[PDB]
Amino acid sequence: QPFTKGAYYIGKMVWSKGY
Repeated sequence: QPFTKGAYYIGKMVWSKGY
């Protein structure tokens, strides 16, 4: 159940110039 693996990618999606 690799659910933590998603916390690595999204971790940057929050600061990927989204605001």
